[PDB]
Amino acid sequence: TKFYTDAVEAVKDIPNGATVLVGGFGLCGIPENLIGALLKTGVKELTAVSNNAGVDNFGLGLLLQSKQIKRMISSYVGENAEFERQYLAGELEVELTPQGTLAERIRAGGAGVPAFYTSTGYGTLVQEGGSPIKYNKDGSIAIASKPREVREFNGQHFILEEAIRGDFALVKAWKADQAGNVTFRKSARNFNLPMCKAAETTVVEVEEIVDIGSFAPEDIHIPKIYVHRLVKGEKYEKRIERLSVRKEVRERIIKRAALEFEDGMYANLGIGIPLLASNFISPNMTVHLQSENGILGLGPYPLQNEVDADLINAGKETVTVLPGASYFSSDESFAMIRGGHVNLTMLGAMQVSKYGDLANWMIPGKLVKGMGGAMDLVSSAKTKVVVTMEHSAKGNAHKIMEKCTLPLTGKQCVNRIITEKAVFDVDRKKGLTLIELWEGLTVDDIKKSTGCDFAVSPKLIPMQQVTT
Amino acid sequence: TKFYTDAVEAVKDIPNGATVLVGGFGLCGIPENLIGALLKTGVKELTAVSNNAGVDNFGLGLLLQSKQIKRMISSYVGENAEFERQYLAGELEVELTPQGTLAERIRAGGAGVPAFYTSTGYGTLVQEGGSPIKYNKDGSIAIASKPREVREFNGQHFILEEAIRGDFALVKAWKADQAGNVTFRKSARNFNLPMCKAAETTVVEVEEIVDIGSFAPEDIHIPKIYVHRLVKGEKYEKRIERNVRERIIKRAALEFEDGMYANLGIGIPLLASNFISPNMTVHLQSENGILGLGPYPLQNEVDADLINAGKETVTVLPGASYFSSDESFAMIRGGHVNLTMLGAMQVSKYGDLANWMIPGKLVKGMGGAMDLVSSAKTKVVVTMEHSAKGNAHKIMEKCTLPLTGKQCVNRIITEKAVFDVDRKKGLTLIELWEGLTVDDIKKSTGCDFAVSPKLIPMQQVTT
Amino acid sequence: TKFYTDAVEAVKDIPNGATVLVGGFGLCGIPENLIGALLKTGVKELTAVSNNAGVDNFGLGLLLQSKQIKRMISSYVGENAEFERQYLAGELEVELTPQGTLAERIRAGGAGVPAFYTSTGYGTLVQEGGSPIKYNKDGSIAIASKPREVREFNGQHFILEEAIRGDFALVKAWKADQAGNVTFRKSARNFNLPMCKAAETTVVEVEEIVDIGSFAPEDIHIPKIYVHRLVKGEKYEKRIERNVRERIIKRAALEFEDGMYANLGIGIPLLASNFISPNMTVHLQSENGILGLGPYPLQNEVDADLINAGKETVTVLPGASYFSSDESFAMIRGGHVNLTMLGAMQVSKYGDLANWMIPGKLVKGMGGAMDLVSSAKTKVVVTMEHSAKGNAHKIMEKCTLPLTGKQCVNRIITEKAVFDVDRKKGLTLIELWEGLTVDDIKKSTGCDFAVSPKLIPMQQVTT
Amino acid sequence: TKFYTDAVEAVKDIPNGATVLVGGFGLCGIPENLIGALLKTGVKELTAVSNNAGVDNFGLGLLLQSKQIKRMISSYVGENAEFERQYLAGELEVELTPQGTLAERIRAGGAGVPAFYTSTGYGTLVQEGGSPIKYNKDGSIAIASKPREVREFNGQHFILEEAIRGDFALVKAWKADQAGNVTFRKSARNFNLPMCKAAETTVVEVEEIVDIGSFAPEDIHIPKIYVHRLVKGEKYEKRIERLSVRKEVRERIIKRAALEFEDGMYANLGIGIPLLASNFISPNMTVHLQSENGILGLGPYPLQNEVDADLINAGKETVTVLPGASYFSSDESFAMIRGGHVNLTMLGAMQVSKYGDLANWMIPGKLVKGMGGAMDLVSSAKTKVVVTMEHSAKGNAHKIMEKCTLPLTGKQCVNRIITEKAVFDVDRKKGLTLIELWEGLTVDDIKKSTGCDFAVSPKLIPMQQVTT
Ligand SMILES: [K+]
Ligand SMILES: [K+]
Ligand SMILES: [K+]
Ligand SMILES: [K+]
Ligand SMILES: [K+]
Ligand SMILES: [K+]
Ligand SMILES: [K+]
Ligand SMILES: [K+]
Repeated sequence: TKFYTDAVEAVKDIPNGATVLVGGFGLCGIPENLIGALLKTGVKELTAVSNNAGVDNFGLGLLLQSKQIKRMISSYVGENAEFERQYLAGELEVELTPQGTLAERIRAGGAGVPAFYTSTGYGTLVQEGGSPIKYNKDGSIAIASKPREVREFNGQHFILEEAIRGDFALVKAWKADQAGNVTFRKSARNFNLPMCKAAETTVVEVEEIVDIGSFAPEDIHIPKIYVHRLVKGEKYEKRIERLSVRKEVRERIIKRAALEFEDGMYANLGIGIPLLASNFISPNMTVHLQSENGILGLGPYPLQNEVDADLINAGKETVTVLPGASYFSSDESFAMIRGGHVNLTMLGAMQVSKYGDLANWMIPGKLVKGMGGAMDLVSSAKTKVVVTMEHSAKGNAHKIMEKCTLPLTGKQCVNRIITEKAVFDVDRKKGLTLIELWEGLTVDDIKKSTGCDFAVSPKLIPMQQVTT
Repeated sequence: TKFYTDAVEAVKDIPNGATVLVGGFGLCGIPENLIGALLKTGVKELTAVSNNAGVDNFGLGLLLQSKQIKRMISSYVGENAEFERQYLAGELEVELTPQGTLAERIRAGGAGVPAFYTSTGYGTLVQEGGSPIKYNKDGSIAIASKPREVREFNGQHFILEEAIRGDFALVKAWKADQAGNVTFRKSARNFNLPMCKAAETTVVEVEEIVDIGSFAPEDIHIPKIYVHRLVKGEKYEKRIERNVRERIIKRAALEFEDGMYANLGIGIPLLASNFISPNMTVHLQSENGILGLGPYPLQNEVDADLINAGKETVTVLPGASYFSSDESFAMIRGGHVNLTMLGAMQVSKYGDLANWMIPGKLVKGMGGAMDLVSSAKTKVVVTMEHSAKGNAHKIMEKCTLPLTGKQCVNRIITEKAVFDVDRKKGLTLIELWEGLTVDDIKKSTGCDFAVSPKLIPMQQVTT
Repeated sequence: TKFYTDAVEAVKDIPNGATVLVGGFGLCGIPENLIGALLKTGVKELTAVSNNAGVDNFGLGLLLQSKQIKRMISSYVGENAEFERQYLAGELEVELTPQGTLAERIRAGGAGVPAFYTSTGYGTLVQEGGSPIKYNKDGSIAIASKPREVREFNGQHFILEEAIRGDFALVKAWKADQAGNVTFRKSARNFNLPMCKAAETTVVEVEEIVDIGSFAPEDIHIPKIYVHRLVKGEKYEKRIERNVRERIIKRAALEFEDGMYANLGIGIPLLASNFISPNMTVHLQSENGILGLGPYPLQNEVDADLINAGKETVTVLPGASYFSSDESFAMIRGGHVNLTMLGAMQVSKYGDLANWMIPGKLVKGMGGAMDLVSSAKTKVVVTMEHSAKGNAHKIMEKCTLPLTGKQCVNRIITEKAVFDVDRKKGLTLIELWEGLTVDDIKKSTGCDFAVSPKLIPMQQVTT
Repeated sequence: TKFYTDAVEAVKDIPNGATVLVGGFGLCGIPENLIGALLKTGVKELTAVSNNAGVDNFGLGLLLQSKQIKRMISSYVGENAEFERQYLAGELEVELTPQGTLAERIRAGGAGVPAFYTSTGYGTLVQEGGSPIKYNKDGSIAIASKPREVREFNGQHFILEEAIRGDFALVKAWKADQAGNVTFRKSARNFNLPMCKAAETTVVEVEEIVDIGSFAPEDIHIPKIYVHRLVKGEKYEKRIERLSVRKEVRERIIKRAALEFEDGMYANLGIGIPLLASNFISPNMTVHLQSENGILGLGPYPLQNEVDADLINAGKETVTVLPGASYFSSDESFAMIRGGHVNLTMLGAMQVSKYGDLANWMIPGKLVKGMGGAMDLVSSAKTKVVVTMEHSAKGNAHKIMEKCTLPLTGKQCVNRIITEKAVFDVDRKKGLTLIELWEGLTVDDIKKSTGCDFAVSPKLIPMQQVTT
């Protein structure tokens, strides 16, 4: 490891057009100083592999404002209006990439694996091609993503994804010892860790440089072999994007969703209703929440004094962890998710099809912020996928239908749908089975609000509500 | 995580014929209590996915002694007499898999990746198939290994390897907290960590159970989500398993550069590290999961959890790190090690290497050799006596012995010559031992070679 | 073979949604009676595997008019207005497949081969997938084509293509004997022959039923084992469907050599053959299954069974031969044609070729173009106007239009220059039109090129 | 096409070590003159791709006698003792290659297909590797064949086979016109036709050169484009290897096998019992016999005056064809066979396993003549495979057993077994079902003579015998 006292010296040789991996999940674990140094070098036309787009004037957003980015390879790019502006205007290319796939392709790029198979994205625009990479002024697609090959292994379809390697990686870490070994703090690890292994030149900025021997050898997150350039960050804002702090019909969906929890369960809860449901978990029930940004053991929102920019949930809100929690990298988080280790994935949806296809990441020409980890979260047949959503849309437009009309997040991946009117079990071959019916409504009422048929359980019961 | 007080209770339901992942590298990080428990359950016909075969009466060797293993899927199986006997007798199936490949296949198995590509094994028997997995009584072949598909990416050939999942994993770890999070000690991590993620039921034995909160969350090596069953092991044995050449060693010693990351094979390469100048910093990587190897320990510092890839007890230097086997081989396959220096039986004109299989009915396996030479980015230097016993050539047009890799060697150092190797141009003699002539080299080399116009007498480290 | 007297009876059991192979190239060798019978049965939602789309109200076009086709799997679909309308409107699925690939996939489908490799389509949209198979009402894409795997053999890239089998095949043939052996006439053989082997139920319509023994056993093109149902067609329409440039033609004419086998594309290459010396023997291969193309026929010699690849009625010369489409493309893919000369929209520096798709929502298909340039052994010469309308470059660093093949062009002849193309070195200007200078060429060429030290004024055939 | 008046001039440039495709099936369609010319050139160390080994001093055998062949790629090499001598002595390398695979690999080598999949050989030493290519003096294996990759398509396993191309092809044909177009006579076509397309230089010898226009364009078997060198053969012996001519317990198996025929059936009958069974076909029943050397419509053995060396069956016996017969090449014959167009394949076997594995091509260190087309003939799930064999071996050693002990011809490919004691239907999952029992024997008698269990049909009947 070569140590630098000036961030600009560490990045002055990045060529225009370089592919640069940039660490961070939201504004958590972003290489603020290295990004600031790129602003000064003015290097242009970068292909930035960055999970997110920071926010308008922060993180990658700074490089978007300066128009230094030609293309982004990212999983979720919401909360950055300049990003959206450039994207929709055709000034910026964006490959929306499933978060787990992004993490695993980056890992592959550091691990000598040129390609690998994953079921994430199978049956979606990622596999099929046609995801917009570049738009035309008029909202038409100028460059569309290319299809990924599909191959069946063990009776299931997977798509072939290729390694991502960068010319440089700009990585944020917590401490480096004097030998260049590096550790990451809490959830700020995320993509920084695998990105440190996947670029010709890795540049790491750290908050503190400590003596060699400061780390237990077993607990060096990133061995020095991967750290080519190291700079101590001149300053850190650690901007908190979303401050969530606890004190000291939708409710119907939430209270029924809360009954999906079981003791000892590992769950990943999407923003909104699913997460709100966790609030009703029995104190006598232990549920471990997994956060795809690399945390196992999410706790409640922080009391004001527990707020920590390095600890946020997947919805980018400041959070806390419970005793016995663990942090891990993004590639590990998605290995955990794709490998079906999480027992329950509960998320909102725009549409669900009769056999369980899910649409919850894109509305053509309206909502184009990426799928985040959604495609990975529903990719495992081992993980129960529960969709929680209002039964119908605007004009009582159907949301549960024969076939989704919006881009799919996954095919035949939903196992249960909970709405304010019904709970349906979903079978990928037999379809829907109404198993709970809100009191007051009739099976015929559900028929009227559902765009496909469904079997009625012979043991159909009144819809349950958590008692807490 | 479900805690158990009796190891047998934790493994009593393993089915006969189950595929069981068993952690450990050599005798380092082996689940000795879980293995002892299988001896009690008597489960049979196991397909043991285990990097090595323990030793005769220890580690996996206990299950071979009790004939509870039908097949081993391993990378190196030396140092086990009963294993040899059963394999030669046709009583045991042995499927050799490169060590990095084994690690990555297991990791894939817990990561939702059914298959992936690797350079490791391309151009060898791993890709070709055909290795004797099982013999019949008459010594004929009963089962041969299967080939792997080949596909090119960015100009290079890779082979497709598939995920390994087991029905069970028997994992050894250091500590578990009361929530079931687990950590591994020193180099005992190796395969235990990825194996914990790749089986339907993971059973972990630990040396100590600690309070929740004992670990920094950042430093939990295996989060509890992967730990299904946990037992504190009842007994831990801490078993410890363990001039021509001089000229080669002293020339090999000159391959080191300051700040270099190197992986040195057993034998001459490792001996060469003894000549590194105290003024030069070289970080030695060990494929079983260590970066920063130091000298052998004084006897009172021997630590069963810290061995090098040759299973020798070792020490580490300041700033060393430990990591799992899948990470170690991601490090190696990714070209992060600058120099891989190893011995060889033969090297071909364009750099094919044969260094893992001496013909004979017995197999020991390739260990990490195929991975170590798999990257175009890592300089591979072979250090070997120039010619074989009898004087047959070791450097030739094409190897006749099983390949470890194709066009993977960049330099050959013998006691007679140093050759640079180029996969397209072949050999260039760049150094020549005093007293020998280019013609002497020609006579003892089985292929042509260019003579560098800057050919110098062979160098020798001053240390 | 079961004989039928009513075509409807022979096809009444085709299931809705069936995949039906339909013979014919253009209107040559189409099962017009079987198609007329499907109009009567009303079977719907067919996946028609048909090289072409007939014309508006004939051949496959009848089934498009009646909306009985859900998807076409074809290689070229021009000259059909209703096809265009349905495709653009999103009422029809169109899956373009290279013509040689279509033939080989069908042959595989009857030969027990589930998949095989071909150079054809490597590096194009065929390999990449992404072509619009079906549009939605708003003009957005409903279905896109799937990619094909790529694998290297002996240094070259190929793609994996899978067998095509149908539930039924509607085959047109010339004669059947009373045993059900069948023969095909002239170029009407094309896809009929392999399609007869690739469906669960083959239905063949013939022009004449002859006595057993009418054929020499050696000369039965399709043995009866492949003919499940046979009907004599009731009606056969014998429908017949059908200076800058001069300088290019006269220079292209100089690419011919005595004894050469060439395949000449529609347009300039074919026109160049008019300048072949009566003293030179050139055998023109037609991809629809002919070797030995002759001049266009006088009107009273027009024969609906004999057309060239551009669907022009043609004649053949003495010693000509006919063969099926799978054989024709085995001939082409195998490099047996010495010269393939065709037009192009763009050619890249190292010889990538774009010549089959003009962007626009409409698709016509690649026909046999991708196969024709698929062999390293066949010399591929592009004859094209040097620059595009507007003066944009046609020869450039990289094509911007869809590729027909990568690094497949060996020579480019324009009205300004002749370039040799090498896939590694790029372009070499070897001939230069009178009055133009190397700088004029540089200004109208989008990439650099070497200038041959033997550059001569551009040659022109004397004929 | 370049015409030569001297065969030696046509082949004088074949280099030592060349791979030479040599046409012919048995002594039918062999390039006698070109082989004679190679004897004079003395070219050595050839890799001869030749379906068979001719006979001791004829066909390829001439080149084996002269020791000009280093390796043979062949499907059946019986009837040549010098061949066997060299093979067993380690003086000759031999890749035993399934006949259909050989034909299809040669076709691929001429058709631009580098590799393709086939189920022929799946589950055998061809797929697994280990077929002896070169022996050691002591009968041990010195060079073993390498495995072929396996891949599943549409629920079935196939193995990847690569194209075969030669430096030269020595092809025998019937006539050539003056332009070089070529035709083949009767069954002498076989491998000559595809071999003509799969070599850098094709050399064809013909019996007669005729005028251009002699052939109907539609009936040119091999267009001139494939014929690089053409010589009119100086002389032709057309040696008949096996003269079979008709005049003017085993019988039990034969008479029961004869009941497997159905009207309109296409069948391929192996040598011995199956072929003898065809003799009992009802004159009122039309059965089309397919010959894998390229004939459809086999008839009886020839009357003496009908004997024709160009027309032999797969067992190399002189034969006749019935009206409406057709001839075709070896690659087409095996496309017909592998594509399941033949309805019934009936052949002898050494062993059959409980689930239908068949062993009928090799006895290690005893019978090593190759599989001929056996592996292809049982490769199609569409073709009914009926094994006809004596129930038990020598010491009442079992032939029908749990698992074959001899090298397999195919796995789970047999559908019915007919012996002199029983008829078993075979199901690849449920095993054997005794459906006919010879009178006099009891189910227990069968149990004693069968090495595996079997269900007894509830409708078990006395074994039938054809009444003719
Ligand atoms: K699921
Ligand atoms: K799914
Ligand atoms: K290297
Ligand atoms: K290599
Ligand atoms: K070419
Ligand atoms: K090419
Ligand atoms: K069968
Ligand atoms: K089978």
